[PDB]
Amino acid sequence: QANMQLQQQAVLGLNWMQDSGEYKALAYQAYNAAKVAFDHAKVAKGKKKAVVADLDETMLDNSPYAGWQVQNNKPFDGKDWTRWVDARQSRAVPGAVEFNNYVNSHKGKVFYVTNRKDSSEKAGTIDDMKRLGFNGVEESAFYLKKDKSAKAARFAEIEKQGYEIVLYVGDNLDDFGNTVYGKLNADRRAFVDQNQGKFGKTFIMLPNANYGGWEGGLAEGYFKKDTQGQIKARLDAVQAWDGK
Amino acid sequence: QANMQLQQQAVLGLNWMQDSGEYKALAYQAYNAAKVAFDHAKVAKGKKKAVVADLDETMLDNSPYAGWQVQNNKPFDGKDWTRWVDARQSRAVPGAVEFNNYVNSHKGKVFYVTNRKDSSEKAGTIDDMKRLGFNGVEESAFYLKKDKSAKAARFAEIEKQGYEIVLYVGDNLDDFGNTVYGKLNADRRAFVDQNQGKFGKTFIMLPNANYGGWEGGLAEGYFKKDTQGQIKARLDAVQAWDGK
Ligand SMILES: [Mg+2]
Ligand SMILES: [Mg+2]
Repeated sequence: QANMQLQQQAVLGLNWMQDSGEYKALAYQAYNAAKVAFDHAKVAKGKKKAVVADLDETMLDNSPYAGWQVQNNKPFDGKDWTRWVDARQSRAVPGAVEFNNYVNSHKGKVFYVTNRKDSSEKAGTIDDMKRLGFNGVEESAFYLKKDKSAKAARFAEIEKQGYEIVLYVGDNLDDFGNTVYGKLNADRRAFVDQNQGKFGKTFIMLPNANYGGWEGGLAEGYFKKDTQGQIKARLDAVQAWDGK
Repeated sequence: QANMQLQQQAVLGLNWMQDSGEYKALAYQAYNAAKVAFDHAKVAKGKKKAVVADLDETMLDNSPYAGWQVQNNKPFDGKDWTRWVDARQSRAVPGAVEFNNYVNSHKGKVFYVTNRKDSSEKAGTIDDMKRLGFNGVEESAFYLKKDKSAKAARFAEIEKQGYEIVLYVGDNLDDFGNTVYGKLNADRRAFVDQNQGKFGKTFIMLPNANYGGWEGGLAEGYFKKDTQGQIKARLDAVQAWDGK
């Protein structure tokens, strides 16, 4: 079964994210850099400091859902995801709560720009964030997904309210704008090169070895491929020594 | 074959490290934070600024060796590794060369504290670093492995020469000292919590989802286990949602 082969390929990275001190250190590193950036951030007169944050694998830890997929040879499925969200068992990414709370209590506002669904996933999301200790989780802080997954229009909506976004936090390049949304990894790496100086300053990265736009970035129409095609795409993407 | 099962479990993380812009951004983020830390670093009178750096998966990219293991269902093997090192095809971790060169040209010195072997792996290592554009790769910059893999004694040797180490760079917690060398992941995460404020300041982290002390940290005597035991240890480490 290709589905088992697909989820087994995620095991080592899942162990790293769930179990390693190294992952935790990377999360602390990101949020420590984020505080410094925020502290230094200069905003135009008349504007207020905004911080834009992704949720999944940035502030909220959904790794147990991935663990359930590994244990049950399951592809990603929307109804399964909703059930996870409603299960209200999300954990916090290390450092995220303290950073969020720091911003909101020091002349800033964190906005949660997230592709959790506004219709069916808002309630579980807000419940979890409250439980985990995130302050300022009132309804208006969230820009949840309606139809589109691209985020720039939501960022623009925030700027319309007289905020200047000083920082973007995420685990996916698409958490920083639309430049490479739906693009292959060559283009995505190019964007990173073009913006090298922004990382750990304006664009704050969290690690995610399990899923993301980089996964779709492995091949044209990757997400339209069947499990075998995705497996083939992954294997074809491997850069290998000739052993000589 | 358990060996195939062992290497297939690394595929998704390998795709992420080799192909994603996200990995590249994390590397730039680390080295950008490192420059800031270095710039701000205050050293006691009479001392010179030292930066201590790991090589493998910190400054040097050995991912093609991992790709060769995946393609050939191979465990890690020392002679295979030496052959890789001598192949002189190492790549540079994004941002590492520029950071190294910045330090060495701004009143500092990068020392390479590495478990590449002083006897058999020095030549390939220095050749690659020269080719990749690292400055200051004279013999005395390297503290390569003799017998012991623990690094603190080498850090101490650097401090004996009248350097103060302002920064440590690595992908493994053991790149920061001996506190959790050979320890399980619970202890390793505890160290990270105890030192939360140092990450992205004094301790600079690079991502490695493929291997490390976190892998040994999955179970008591993990590295003494046969391939199946390591597979079992990995699977047992999975934290999973109950699906309800
Ligand atoms: Mg995310
Ligand atoms: Mg290393």
